[PDB]
Amino acid sequence: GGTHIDLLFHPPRAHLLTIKETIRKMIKEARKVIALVMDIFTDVDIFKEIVEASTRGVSVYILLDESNFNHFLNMTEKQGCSVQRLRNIRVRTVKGQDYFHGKMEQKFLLVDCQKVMYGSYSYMWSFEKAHLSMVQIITGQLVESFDEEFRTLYARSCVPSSFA
Amino acid sequence: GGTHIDLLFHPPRAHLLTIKETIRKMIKEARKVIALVMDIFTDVDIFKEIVEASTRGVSVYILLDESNFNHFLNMTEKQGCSVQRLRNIRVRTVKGQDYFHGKMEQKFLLVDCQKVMYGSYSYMWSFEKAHLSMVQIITGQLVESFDEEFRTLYARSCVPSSFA
Ligand SMILES: Fc1ccc(Cn2cnc3ccccc32)cc1
Ligand SMILES: Fc1ccc(Cn2cnc3ccccc32)cc1
Ligand SMILES: Fc1ccc(Cn2cnc3ccccc32)cc1
Ligand SMILES: Fc1ccc(Cn2cnc3ccccc32)cc1
Repeated sequence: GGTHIDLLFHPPRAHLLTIKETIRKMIKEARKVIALVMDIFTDVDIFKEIVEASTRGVSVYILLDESNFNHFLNMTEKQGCSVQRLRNIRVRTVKGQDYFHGKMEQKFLLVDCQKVMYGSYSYMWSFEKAHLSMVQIITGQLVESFDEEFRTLYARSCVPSSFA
Repeated sequence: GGTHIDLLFHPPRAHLLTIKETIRKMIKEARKVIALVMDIFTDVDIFKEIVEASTRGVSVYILLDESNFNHFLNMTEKQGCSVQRLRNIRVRTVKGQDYFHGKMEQKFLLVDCQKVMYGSYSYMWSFEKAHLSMVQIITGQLVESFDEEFRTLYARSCVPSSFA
């Protein structure tokens, strides 16, 4: 029981799918649980995929950096898709130490305790159109460490102010 | 010939050294080559460690995101340590597509083609004092993929404007 890792790139290099298509595919194929940790989440296509997973019965847990959470909120309002009236999705924020706002600079997508996407790709249009990035697709034993990290971050997260 | 990965955290969790102490240690123990890919590099302690490696005879290659390269330049000026009169260090910039500046959102430290630190820790004071982050220490076969990525990024890099 070891670990397997493949690298994907943006723009793509020697693989067939873009990182975004891979994210959308990983979400489409979720059966049970999506755990997501993200610094900025404004990408509407990835959001729609997540909402769709939630309607299928997949439990979705999202931890967002506090300082950027408004951008996600704005986007869900645009999409006419309040995350509070979506039963299967739960969202909390994570912050670092203030001095200047400290941030959660972590991101990864952890699906069905089976597969992780970890890297520098944030869920924003600029990462499709403008930025160079890279991710790892991880399976095997190291996925349990991402599971543990997700739980550790959740334990230090807060209910976003917005939410009543 | 497989791959080994350990995780480090900031703030630290179940390991003795901080990520920064680990970065400084990895640089101290470099024998031959440092290859560094960084989005923002303003941390003076890590810089001093790199300069010191260079004086020992270690070849140092640094690829920085173009849009933030001025912050690195500013810092080297403050430190009275021009990277152009340092024989063993070479620095080029990498950019993404413009629309709004596209960025190289990649970072990793690759020492002696043996060990990689990959994760969300940027070489700035805020990552010591303020932000939550995580890295992987990688050895074994996957290190060759970081070597290849470093070379691919170098091939798409430019001489920084500043430099004559
Ligand atoms: F492992 C866990 C799985 C679910 C919860 C409960 N929960 C509620 N909202 C959440 C947001 C992000 C993450 C978790 C969340 C706790 C731990
Ligand atoms: F799959 C794609 C392949 C190429 C592009 C457009 N493009 C070309 N070079 C790029 C560098 C960074 C970011 C985007 C880039 C978008 C999607
Ligand atoms: F693998 C390579 C190792 C060194 C060079 C030559 N070079 C000169 N400046 C550099 C900056 C960053 C990286 C490389 C650099 C090319 C390829
Ligand atoms: F090794 C260290 C251990 C703790 C601190 C100070 N601190 C405490 N909690 C933090 C969260 C995010 C960032 C810094 C933090 C600095 C260095």
